[PDB]
Amino acid sequence: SRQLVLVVVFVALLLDNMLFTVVVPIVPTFLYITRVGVLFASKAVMQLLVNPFVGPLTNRIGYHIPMFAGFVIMFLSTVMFAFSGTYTLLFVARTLQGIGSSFSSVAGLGMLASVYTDDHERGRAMGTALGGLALGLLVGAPFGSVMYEFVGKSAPFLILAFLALLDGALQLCILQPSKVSPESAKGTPLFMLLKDPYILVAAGSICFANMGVAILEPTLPIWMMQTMCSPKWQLGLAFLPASVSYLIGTNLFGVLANKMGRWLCSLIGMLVVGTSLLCVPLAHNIFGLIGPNAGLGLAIGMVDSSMMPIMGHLVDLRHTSVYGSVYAIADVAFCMGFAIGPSTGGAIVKAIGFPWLMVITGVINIVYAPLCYYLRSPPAK
Amino acid sequence: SRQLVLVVVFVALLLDNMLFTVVVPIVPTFLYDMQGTGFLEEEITRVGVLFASKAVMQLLVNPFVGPLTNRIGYHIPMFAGFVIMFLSTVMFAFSGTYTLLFVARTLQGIGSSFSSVAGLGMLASVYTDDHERGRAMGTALGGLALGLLVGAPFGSVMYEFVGKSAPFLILAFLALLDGALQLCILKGTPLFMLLKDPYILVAAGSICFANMGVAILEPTLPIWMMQTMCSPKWQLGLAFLPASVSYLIGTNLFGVLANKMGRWLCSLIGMLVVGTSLLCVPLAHNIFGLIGPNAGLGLAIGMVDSSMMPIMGHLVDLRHTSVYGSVYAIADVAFCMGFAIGPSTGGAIVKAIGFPWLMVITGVINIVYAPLCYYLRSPP
Ligand SMILES: COC(=O)[C@H]1[C@H]2C[C@@H]3c4[nH]c5cc(OC)ccc5c4CCN3C[C@H]2C[C@@H](OC(=O)c2cc(OC)c(OC)c(OC)c2)[C@@H]1OC
Repeated sequence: SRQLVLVVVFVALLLDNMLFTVVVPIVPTFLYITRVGVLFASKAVMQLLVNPFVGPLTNRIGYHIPMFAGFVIMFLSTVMFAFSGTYTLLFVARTLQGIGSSFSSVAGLGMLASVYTDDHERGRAMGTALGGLALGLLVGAPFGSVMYEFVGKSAPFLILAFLALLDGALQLCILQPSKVSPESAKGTPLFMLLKDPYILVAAGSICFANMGVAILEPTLPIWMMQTMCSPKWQLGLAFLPASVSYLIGTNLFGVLANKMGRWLCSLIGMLVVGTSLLCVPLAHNIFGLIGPNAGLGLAIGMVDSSMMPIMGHLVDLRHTSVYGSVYAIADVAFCMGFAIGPSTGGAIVKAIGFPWLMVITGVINIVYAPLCYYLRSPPAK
Repeated sequence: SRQLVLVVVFVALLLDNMLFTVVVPIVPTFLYDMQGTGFLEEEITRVGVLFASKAVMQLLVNPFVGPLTNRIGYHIPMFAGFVIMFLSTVMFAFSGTYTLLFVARTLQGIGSSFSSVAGLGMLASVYTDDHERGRAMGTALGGLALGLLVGAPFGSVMYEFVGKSAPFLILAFLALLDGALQLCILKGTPLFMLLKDPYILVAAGSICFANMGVAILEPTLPIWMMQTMCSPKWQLGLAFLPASVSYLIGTNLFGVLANKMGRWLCSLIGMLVVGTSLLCVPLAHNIFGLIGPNAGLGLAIGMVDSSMMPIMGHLVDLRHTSVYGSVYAIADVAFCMGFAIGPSTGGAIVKAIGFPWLMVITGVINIVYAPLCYYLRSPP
């Protein structure tokens, strides 16, 4: 094992989100705005479409085979990135990274849900898994930055590949993905899960918080150059507090959510993220963003740790104990924000403006915040 | 004398707040006295309409009090306040019928309006140094908070130990002491013009919606309390004690601290905390579960009251010509609106749907209105 498959998911999410973030400081320097924006969103769009095809499959194949597929797909994704020097290869490698990320994330979260049956222990495990994901997001970009600065471009991809082989050796050691074991219980269909307001409310809260982070992610530096006229070295330093607060919140609230009540934690988290998004566009220097960005990260960790086990609790309370479809919906809500963010952020900012855009983000978060009371006590079947 | 006028206005404001706070755990207890049976569902709407009468009459009487104060000075209008306060105090003690309580509430409202206007006018006229007026108004307004702290447990502690009429007799006797002291005694931008711009209307709406939580929690919390957890009759006054104590700590601390972090952020946080506290209030299964949500509601209401009053002052000073009671006059419209609309709609809501749905609606209203305080910052 119960605790044995926790490091396999921790390591698997650590490297996958490492490849997601390490690509940032190395790609646009090689090619030298809207043309590169579609490249960053290739992972989100393709992985969004492949998400509905991974959920229903898990009822018969199992979780081990998707995890091994995520390992191998990350292997090709890092090896192609290490050697690619053209857009036509970079887009294909990024799409492979996206599909591998979707496979590995869905399989890992499903395996974590299936391994732990107690509610509090499952919440703690999901908190530590999201902590590993936040740690990977924190360590990705500076790692590639220093590698491309002193050592070279292909070196970080090779190092991530070596770590990937080590992770795959771990998977072969513990999981043993050699046989197809179908789950005895037949999972509920994915379309029927969209007719349950509990799952829709939880997925909407997760998607709205992740959209609130993924909109501020790509368009913040453009506003920084347009208004503050700041040096380039602290562009990642501005978003560093968001990652650090994300890691701290997801590591600390995994035990606190059970005691404080999940619905109250989700409500307070979305209120905090709405207030932080409101307060972000009023800063006039880099020092004013450490507060609101840290609050945004803490609120996102609040919502994630509160509503990741709430999907499993709802599925156990109402439907059968097959966790693939609900967490597939959760991953879709996770990744549609990253699909919407970098492609359309510049267009929306040029159309309406950045402070207005954060106004709608905070307003929608605050207005949908009272809807989290519905999850206080979903009646059983 | 300077001390005499200050003590007169302080005891008058305290008496008004005490009479407001002392009827909360007495009216439902009497109406039950005529656990047990849940027959109060048929009378909840009448209980709310009795509470709304004072606010309705006060809202009707605020525009009128100005001309009489201008024509015939200030001391004569204040004398009517004490006598009507005496009549309301005696009538509340000797009341036995539902009809008489409405008359007592209406007289209490008219006396409160007359006493407030006359006392603040006399305090403004007596002190003319332009600097001690702030301290005098501060102590006069803090008398209301002290009376609010002392009044709520008083009514629910003297009813079951001494008698129903005893707190009303003591309040009337306290009012009578000022009569001997009161016996030995001796312009622009009207309110309807000030409410036109949206910066002041949003402020008044924010204050009214923040106080509407306690306004709706007054008439229906005791009935729900006896219906659902069967506590003895002397916990009802103590249950609202956290709602006052947390209000005092909130108003002091955030009057100290709000200007550093921003007035609009404090208002938004207070509105959100009001919404979450009202949402978490009806989930308690015992009296000990209410010290948390009530304390949070009091703290958030203190946040809103301490943060939005300076915003109203700056807004009224920036564009229009203000007087000493300009912020008081606009603020009094918000509290009167809230107290008039709260219980009357709340009783109908608890009759039509369940009691927790009323708190759900008020919390949702507070949460959706909390974004609208963003407009107040950097006014033109
Ligand atoms: C009845 O007592 C009041 O009516 C006062 C309070 C209203 C409300 C309240 N009622 C309760 C009754 C309870 O019994 C069960 C228990 C708890 C509460 C609470 C807790 C929360 N609480 C807050 C109190 C607010 C007070 O009003 C001001 O503080 C004020 C200050 C000013 O100076 C800045 C003004 O001028 C600008 C001004 O303009 C008119 C008003 C208000 O009137 C004086």
